[PDB]
Amino acid sequence: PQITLWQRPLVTIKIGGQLKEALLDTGADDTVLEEMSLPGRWKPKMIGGIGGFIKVRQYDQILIEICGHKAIGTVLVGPTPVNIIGRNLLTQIGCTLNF
Amino acid sequence: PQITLWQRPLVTIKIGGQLKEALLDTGADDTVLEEMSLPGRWKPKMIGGIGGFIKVRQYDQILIEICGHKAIGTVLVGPTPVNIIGRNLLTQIGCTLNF
Ligand SMILES: Nc1ccc(S(=O)(=O)N(Cc2ccccc2)[C@H]2CNC[C@@H]2N(Cc2ccccc2)S(=O)(=O)c2ccc(N)cc2)cc1
Ligand SMILES: [Cl-]
Ligand SMILES: [Cl-]
Ligand SMILES: [Cl-]
Repeated sequence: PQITLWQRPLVTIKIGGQLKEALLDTGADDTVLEEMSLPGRWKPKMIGGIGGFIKVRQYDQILIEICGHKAIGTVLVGPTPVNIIGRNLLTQIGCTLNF
Repeated sequence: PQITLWQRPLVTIKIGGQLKEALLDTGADDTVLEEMSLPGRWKPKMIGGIGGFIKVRQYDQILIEICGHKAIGTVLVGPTPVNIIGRNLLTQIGCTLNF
């Protein structure tokens, strides 16, 4: 698709068999989802937002579909304001900025 | 331009006679820059994300140049750890997400 930015670029994702809404965020280096259950072991990770750094859970090599496009990569889980697809998976689906 | 997301989409902007580096951020509703002076009236606002919220000053109808493209819009100024170009200005330069 070509997605304009007059509104938030919210899209449907699928992870763990579940559909969710997430924001395509080119400012986010890393994908971060709201609290949920994922398989395997996790590792600690700090991410920095506008108000400082917080600790989230890092799960690697997670299958996730984004607007119908398949990805497998790192998914962080924590108290994000909204589900966010960050540059690590936007690159995988071949997303670019254009003007 | 077509901008890759392998790295942070950092561009040069010109605002208030100043050259600055800023992130093209599709997750940001608003443009938010580190502390600087801008002309005209302003009013306070709070913006937030992971880490919490910060207080900023809101200036309207500010002229900014982004990668050579001129635009007009609201700029927020405050203690952000990164200069952010948000959707309110990305729309004006014709910026889209594409995959
Ligand atoms: N990996 C990663 C890093 C940071 C974050 S975040 O700070 O939560 N976050 C997501 C978000 C917050 C609020 C609403 C919608 C999206 C950031 C990332 N893009 C937009 C948002 N921001 C830009 C940013 C902040 C820190 C580092 C790099 C960029 S922001 O400053 O919080 C912001 C929030 C609200 C408005 N109006 C304008 C700007 C999330 C994941
Ligand atoms: Cl990854
Ligand atoms: Cl505006
Ligand atoms: Cl348009």
